[PDB]
Amino acid sequence: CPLMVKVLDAVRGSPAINVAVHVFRKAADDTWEPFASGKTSESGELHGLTTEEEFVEGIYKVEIDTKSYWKALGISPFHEHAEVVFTSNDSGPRRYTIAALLSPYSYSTTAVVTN
Amino acid sequence: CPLMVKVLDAVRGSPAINVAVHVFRKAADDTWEPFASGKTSESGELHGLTTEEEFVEGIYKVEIDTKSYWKALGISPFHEHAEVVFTSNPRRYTIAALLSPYSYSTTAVVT
Amino acid sequence: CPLMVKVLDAVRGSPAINVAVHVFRKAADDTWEPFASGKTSESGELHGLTTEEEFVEGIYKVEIDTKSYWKALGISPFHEHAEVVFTSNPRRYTIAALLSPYSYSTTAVVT
Amino acid sequence: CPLMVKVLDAVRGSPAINVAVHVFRKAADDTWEPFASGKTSESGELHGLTTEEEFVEGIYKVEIDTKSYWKALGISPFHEHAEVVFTSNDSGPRRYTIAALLSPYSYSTTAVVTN
Repeated sequence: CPLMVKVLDAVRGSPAINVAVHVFRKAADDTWEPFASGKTSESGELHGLTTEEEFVEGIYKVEIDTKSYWKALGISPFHEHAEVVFTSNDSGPRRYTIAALLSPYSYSTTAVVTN
Repeated sequence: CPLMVKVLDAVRGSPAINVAVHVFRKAADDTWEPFASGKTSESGELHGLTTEEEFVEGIYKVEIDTKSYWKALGISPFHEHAEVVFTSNPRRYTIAALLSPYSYSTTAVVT
Repeated sequence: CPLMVKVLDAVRGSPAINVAVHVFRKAADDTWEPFASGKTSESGELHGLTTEEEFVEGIYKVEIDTKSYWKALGISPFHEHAEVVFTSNPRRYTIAALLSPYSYSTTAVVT
Repeated sequence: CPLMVKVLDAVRGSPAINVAVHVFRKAADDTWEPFASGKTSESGELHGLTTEEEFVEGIYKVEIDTKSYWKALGISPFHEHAEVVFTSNDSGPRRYTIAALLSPYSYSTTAVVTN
């Protein structure tokens, strides 16, 4: 698991469950092409997005469908989605956790890169 | 205005208005002496807490009454308050806070 | 001033000065049309991006060039940029962002 | 494990390792009395702070010694520590995770309350 995504709900203080997540990789023509996707589990985590063989160096976009999460709960959101864009780098053994903390009109995201 | 507070509401996408803020200073007997207090304005800002003369060196605690804010809004909060503790020795301090019911962030802007 | 951006630096405790910001609007062909751009001032604020006439309904993307900011500071950043995507239909939007090398937050203040 | 604390470093994108954490509970005279403490592990997590029998309803303060963390790394910090203050409530099965995301001049904290 070189790339895991964790999503939290700052209104209810809970994992954000069943949130769609799309990962894209930048192509040579600088377009976004689909790379992996899934939905967060009961724990707010999305594992198994990709493999080490597939997850080569490049520019990646993680798109979290926050609007659909909030609208299902009957809470009015501002953003279309949360977007996390980064270049991956093979510098020793590394696993990327992309955490997102969601509020209706705000989000924060952090990358935890561990050996 | 050596110490200013600005508070935003991450649920409503608005300034957090009429938020109570209390500032304490650590006294010689290691107790928290009341130093200043006020409420955020319609812009979410709290000016005029103190003066350059009054704002001496020391350890300060800024307590932002987030619980009463969420309760007035009709929302269940987790935290009792947001606390910001720092040492002063940097002329102007702005303590910014962003509030959600189960999360907050605070940043110091020192100019 | 219907769309404003404010950026803070969580490492230095300062406004994030001279940060490039680009605004795009989703076009009829589902491409991102350049809409407006500018740089944050010494206060970390970016005013004058657009006008009420120009800022029509639509889907907007605000891209804040965080990578170049950290690189100019001499710090290794994780993100390419901070992206904020929203639909407009609410008169004044302030997009606030708080930057760290491996984390950022963004909040919308709609007044 | 009814109370776990997780601390992350937003400058290096890593767990914040070996950070001292002190937990206090509010006494009847409204003083803070020591309740539990520890240091974060290699993963930035602190487990085993307390037991369900000990962790009764009340007002708790979690004090994270952020200043000592930053000073050891040679990065100048603003805060003395990060303080997280909350009332615990027994409403069904519950575990509290107190997460803190640290930067030299900023921190965020979130509570994740799971069944």
